[PDB]
Parts: sequence; structure tokens; C-alpha cells
Amino acid sequence: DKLKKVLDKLRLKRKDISEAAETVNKVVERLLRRMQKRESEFKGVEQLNTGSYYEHVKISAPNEFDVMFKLEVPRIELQEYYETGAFYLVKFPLSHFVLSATKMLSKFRKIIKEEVKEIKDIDVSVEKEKPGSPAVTLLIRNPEEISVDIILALESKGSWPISTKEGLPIQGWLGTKVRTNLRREPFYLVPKNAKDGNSFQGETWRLSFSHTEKYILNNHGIEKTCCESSGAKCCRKECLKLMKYLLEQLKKEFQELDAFCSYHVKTAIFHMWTQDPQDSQWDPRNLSSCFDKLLAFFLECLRTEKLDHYFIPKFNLFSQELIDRKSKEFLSKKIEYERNNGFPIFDK
Amino acid sequence: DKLKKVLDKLRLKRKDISEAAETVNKVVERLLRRMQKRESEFKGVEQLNTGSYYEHVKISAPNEFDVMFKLEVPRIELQEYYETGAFYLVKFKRINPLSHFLEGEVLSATKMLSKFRKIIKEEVKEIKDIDVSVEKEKPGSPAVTLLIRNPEEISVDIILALESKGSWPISTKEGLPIQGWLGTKVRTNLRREPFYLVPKNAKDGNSFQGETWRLSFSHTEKYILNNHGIEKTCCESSGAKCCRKECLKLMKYLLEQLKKEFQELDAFCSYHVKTAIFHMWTQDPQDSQWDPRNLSSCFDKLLAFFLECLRTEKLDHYFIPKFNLFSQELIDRKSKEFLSKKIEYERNNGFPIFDK
DNA sequence: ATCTGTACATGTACAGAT
DNA sequence: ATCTGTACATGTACAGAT
DNA sequence: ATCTGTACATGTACAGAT
DNA sequence: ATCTGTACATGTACAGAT
Ligand SMILES: Nc1ncnc2c1ncn2[C@@H]1O[C@H](COP(=O)(O)OP(=O)(O)OP(=O)(O)O)C[C@H]1O
Ligand SMILES: Nc1ncnc2c1ncn2[C@@H]1O[C@H](COP(=O)(O)OP(=O)(O)OP(=O)(O)O)C[C@H]1O
Ligand SMILES: [Mg+2]
Ligand SMILES: [Mg+2]
Ligand SMILES: [Zn+2]
Ligand SMILES: [Zn+2]
Repeated sequence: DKLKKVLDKLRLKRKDISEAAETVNKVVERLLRRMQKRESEFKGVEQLNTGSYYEHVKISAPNEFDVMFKLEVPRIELQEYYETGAFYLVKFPLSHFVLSATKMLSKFRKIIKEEVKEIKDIDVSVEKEKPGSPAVTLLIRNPEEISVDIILALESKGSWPISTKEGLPIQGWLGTKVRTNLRREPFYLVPKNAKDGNSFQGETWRLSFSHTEKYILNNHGIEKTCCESSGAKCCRKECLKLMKYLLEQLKKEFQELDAFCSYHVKTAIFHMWTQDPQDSQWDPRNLSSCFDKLLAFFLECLRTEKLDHYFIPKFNLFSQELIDRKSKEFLSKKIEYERNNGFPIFDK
Repeated sequence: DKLKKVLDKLRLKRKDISEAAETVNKVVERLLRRMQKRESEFKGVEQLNTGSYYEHVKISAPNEFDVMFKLEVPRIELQEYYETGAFYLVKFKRINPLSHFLEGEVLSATKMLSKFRKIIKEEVKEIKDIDVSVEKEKPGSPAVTLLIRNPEEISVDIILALESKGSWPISTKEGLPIQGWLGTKVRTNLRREPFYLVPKNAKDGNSFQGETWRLSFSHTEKYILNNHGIEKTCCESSGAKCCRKECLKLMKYLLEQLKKEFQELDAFCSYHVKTAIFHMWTQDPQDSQWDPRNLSSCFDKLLAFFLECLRTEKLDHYFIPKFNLFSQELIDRKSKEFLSKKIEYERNNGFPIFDK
């Protein structure tokens, strides 16, 4: 009962979706035209919608959209960045950009910013640049506030880099045919825009499988009929929404949680889904015991500082080098507290 | 156990398969290239391997291969022939490599098939490697059949197909009812792939005889056979085995064995058993209703179903539900009760015909 | 110089053979 | 159990054509 | 090459049936 | 409370026309 009521509060309304998307769409098509039908260095970018709104796991409001402008770049060679798994140098139209992420992102940002100054019918400005975002973020003021991430991404049709060979362990869940087919799809590089003052940081790209994650969200069952009109609904996404909400509520209260994000929850539940592949283990009637085991799994990830990237298994999202242990135990205690006390944080 | 041992006799041999496939591929590759050359009306034709060998349900010996030479034919058409569901006249809107086969807008299937056959025949004379001749045309068949004596005997049906990328003809709207078994996402995708038209090629002396085409879904059937489960891992290296293909195999063998002894069964063929089992797989969707341990009862329920189809004279085409392959107009009830008894005998007597 | 239809290159599920 | 040969999807190099 | 058109899956919303 | 059925909405893939 309780979790249900939370999910109805989390539900987006058809009317807010209609108005939010029609304005987002207007802006994104225009920015896409400016890239192509003007003789630019990104002539030929294609649009690919990603993220939780397009996975149907967006909660609360339709106020955050994610769009990837992807560009095919042929026979480009990669080189792994100090055995990290996820970050790569790109070596060999793109002349005026080793292919530089910061240089290529900067012009991309310029073009979008020029085009946004010429918007006159929608209240839209470009958010200030951020450290660690490959994105140009647009703040749109409908009556309401909507943010849009325009992600720049290179697209390579070659086979996936060696670090992902162990990745994507869907063989017991979605299957070897699905895996092999997914691995025939392209793979994508986005800017690692870190400002860490470290090393190759300006020339570093990050792998991106947002297109694979989108498929999996939309094809998440062991039975092909999971959540279709002639099958049984499951509660896999409803658990992801509840765990995203718990993290969102926590992050609002405790800035000591600034270094956590929804992709940690996303990653953790890809692992749970592979641990519990049967659709019956995610029966709607077990929603409470399913949330519960997901919190437990997330608490074992915090406690052991181990959250491997579902596609790059040697890339630990919970390594000391990314998040301090105090932050993890901070989060453990809040999680433990909410869990044993029937989630008071949900009731506000 | 009894049924396991049959399956072991039915299994093909990798040694036979290598020798068959090498020869067959050499020929098919050479006829496809010849299609490509010159001002051939069939330049652009494209190969597509179909049938039980490429579905991994070919039994006994690898002695029969089916290959589509398929040709994309843009520009719309299609006039359903007398509400039969399955048969169509092809019309053209522009006035073209297929200029020669037209009869004012209408594409002559037999004229197309005649030229196809002459070209295949001309290119067969010039093969000097392997013993391969072109079998005499059989009525009601879109195929050009190669008999190969790679020492042993091997058939290869070259089927001429037109390929249309449009949405499927409306007589399939209610067909392919996989929603509860393979699901709607699958159905929509499958219905987005092209559909194919092959020459009917009957010499019945009915109107439009030489201009009638028949629908073909062999590409959809191949997907279905290699993707037959509710669970995505059915029969994969990290999932549970089933016995769906094993039942079809046992069904096909009973029919083949019977069809050898008794010529009363000429009007029956493996598409009949194949069709009946697509219905069975839709009736029993779950992988657990096809557990390998239950092979006997699965084969049993499939037989009883087939017998009811025979006896009530109803075997609806899986893709064109208004097309009844067992309608009186296709097979005499005499033939249908002859098969009912022969099946009933085998079933009540521990399948003697398997021991042959 | 450039382009491209054809054929090779690469990867893996399936299923038989050990 | 592991090993292996065929089929098939997709990427890519190239001799020959523009 | 760009763009529209078509079909349908995934949603929300709600009324009536269990 | 849950389930089924219809209406209303957006996203998406691709054929065919420009
Ligand atoms: N740290 C990261 N490493 C790799 N990929 C990431 C990372 N953060 C985000 N992504 C990718 O970018 C996608 C969009 O990011 P983001 O908007 O933050 O998340 P989301 O999944 O849309 O969740 P919300 O529901 O909006 O919180 C999701 C994922 O494919
Ligand atoms: N009467 C028919 N109506 C529609 N499609 C047919 C018909 N007969 C055959 N086909 C199609 O052509 C394919 C090849 O037929 P055929 O060679 O007789 O059987 P098969 O499936 O190859 O099995 P076997 O070779 O007999 O083991 C199977 C099916 O997709
Ligand atoms: Mg989002
Ligand atoms: Mg065959
Ligand atoms: Zn589901
Ligand atoms: Zn199976």
C-alpha cells in the first residue's frame, strides 16, 4: 500500500508530459538543424534520445531530458588511458580538433549558444559550463523549469573495446543472442570534461552505452512478454523509481551526498536484475520485498566500496578515488535509518 | 528413451553436412553470380536460405536445401485473387528490367519463371565439376529444382520470389498470433520485415492461371524456429533446453516415413506438420510445457491435435487465417481419414514405423 | 587523385563430435 | 564437460570504373 | 540526401467488473 | 483494493516520395 502511494505521487501526468515535450522538441530540432544544414564541423550529427524520460523511469515531473548528438567518425583508433577501462584517447572534416574533446566540445558549445540567442519564442538559456559534464545544458523556462542535456558523442561502428569484453553479463537473463546483437550495435565516446588538474584530461573521452541501457530498460524481462499487453507486468522499473526517489530525497537534505547520482542506482539495479533474472522474482505483489532486497544490495555495494560499471567491469564507481568512504558510510546510515523506520523521508 | 533413440538416428552427421554444404554452396553461388551478370532481368536478385536445413530441423540426411532468389520490386500492386487470402495478381503503376514479363500492368508469374528457369538451365550445362541436372518442372511449384549427385543424391529448390517492403496484405492482419508467446514487440518487428510472393504455377486452367502469385513467409518461419521460446534463453548456452524442435522432427519423420510407403498421402507435406505445430506452440506458450523430459506427452498432444485437424478438415494457415490447408478443395476427405487411421495406428502401437 | 559493388574479415550461436 | 564446422550478420578493403 | 506517413509500443486516465 | 477495456498521448523505426 505505502510504496504504491509513493509511486502515484511519482507518476508523471499526461498533461505535463505533453507541454514539456512539445517545448523540448521545438528546441532540440532547431539545434539539430543548425548543426546539419549549416556547413559545420558537425554536419551529419544524428539525434538519439536517452535517459530516464525516454526509458519511462522519469519520476516526479518531466523536467529533465537527455539528448545525444552523435557523429559517425570512421576508422578511428583508440588507446586506453592508464588501464582505467572507461577513458580513452582518440587517434587516427574534424581537422581543426589526437582528437581533442575540449576543443571539439567548445565549438559545439559555441554553435548551440549562438543558436539559442536567436530563439525568440521559448524562454531558453545555456547553463554555465560544469566540471565533469560532457553536456551543453539548456535551462528552459516553460511556465515551469526544464533542463536539457545536449551530449556530444562520437559514434564508432567497430567492435567494442577490449575492456568491455567481460561487460554486459546478460547471458543468463536476456541471452547470448541479445548480447551478441547489442554488441553489434555501435559504441559511443563522450567528453571526459573533468577539470581535475590531472593529466590528459582535455583529450580524454568516456565510453557511453546509453543506447544499450535504453534497450535493456525497454526489454528487461526473461519472458519476451514481460510488461506487454499480452503478458504479466513486473515491478522492475517501479523499484528503480523508488530507489531513485530515496536517493533524490537524501541528496536534497545532505550535501554530504553530492558525489552520488542516479546512475549509481541505475548501475546497481542492472546488477540486481542479472542476479534475479526470473520475471516472477519481480512480481508486482512482491514490490515491498523487491525494494528491500535492492536496498540490501545497494548497502553491500556501499559497505564493500564495490560498484562495477555494468559495461566496463574493471571501472569501480565506488572506488576510494571517486567517492570518499565517509560519504559511503554517511549514505549507509541514512539508508539504514529510512529502511528500518518505514521510510519517513517518503512522506514529505 | 525410445524417442531419444529415434532422434539419435534422425540427427545429421557433421561429415555429411560438410560434403553436402560445400557442393550445394558452390552451385548456388554460381547461379547467383549469373543472375548478377549481363542485362539479366534478374540482376539485383538476392539470396535467402530457408527451410528445415537452415531451421535445424532437417532429419535423416542433409539431402534437401531450399534457397530463395528474391528480387525487390518497388512500386505498389496486389489484387487479391477471389478472396482466397493467399493468392494475388501483381500490378504495376509505371511503364523497367521486368518490362518483358508484363501483360498490361500485370506481371506474368509463369513468363518470369520461364526465363528464370532457362537462365538456371543455361548455367547448369556449364558446370563441369559436380553431377548436377535440372529436374523437370512439377505443376504447382515455384521452384527450379537441382538434383545433385555429389556421389549421394541432393535436391536444391531455387524458389523465385518477389520482395515487397510494404506493410503486409490485410489478409494477414489477424495472423501470426504470437502475442502471448513471442510477444507484441516481436510481432510488430516481424511485420516490419518484407513479405514475399512466389509463382503459384498451377496448370489448372483457371482464370489468371499464368499470372497468380502466392504469399511466402519462409523468412518469418525461420526466425520463429530459431527464436521459439517465451524465455529469451530457451535452448541457449545459459538457459534451459526444450523439445519443440524435437517434436517437429518426430512429426516430420512419421509423415516422411508414411509418405514413402503410401501414395494416398501425396497431397500431404511437411508444411502441414509445420503449420500444425506453430498452432501448438501458440496454444502451449510456456517453455515448461515443452520440457525435454515430457517429449513423449508433447509429441502425443501434437499428434492428437493433428488428428483433430485432419478429422474436422481445418488447418488454418498460420499467417493467413482464412486459408484452410485442409479444405475439401485442397485434399479429399478420403486422403484425410487414411492419414488419421495410419497416425492412430502408429500412436496406439508404439510407433512401429520408427523402427524401419 | 575518387568511388564503389563485390568479396573478404570478424565474431558467435547452434549443434554435432570428442 | 570442451572442441569444432556451418551459417549468418556486419564491418571494411579494393580492383576497376567514374 | 531530407522529410512525411504509417503503425504501434510505452505511457497516463478512467470507468466498470472482479 | 486489483483487473480489463477504451480513450488519449508521445516516441520511434522505416518505407517511400521529394
Ligand atoms: N557517471 C556516469 N558514467 C557514465 N554514464 C553516465 C554517467 N552519468 C550519467 N551517465 C549516462 O547519461 C545518461 C543521462 O544522465 P542523467 O540525466 O544524469 O541520468 P538519468 O538516467 O536520465 O536520470 P534522472 O532520472 O534524470 O535522474 C544516463 C547514463 O546513460
Ligand atoms: N504449401 C506451402 N505453402 C506455403 N509455404 C510453403 C508451402 N510448402 C512449402 N512452403 C515453404 O517453403 C519451405 C520449403 O518447403 P519444403 O522444402 O517442402 O519443406 P522444408 O521446411 O524445407 O522441410 P523438409 O526439407 O521437407 O524437411 C517451407 C515453407 O516456408
Ligand atoms: Mg533524465
Ligand atoms: Mg528443406
Ligand atoms: Zn516487465
Ligand atoms: Zn527451446
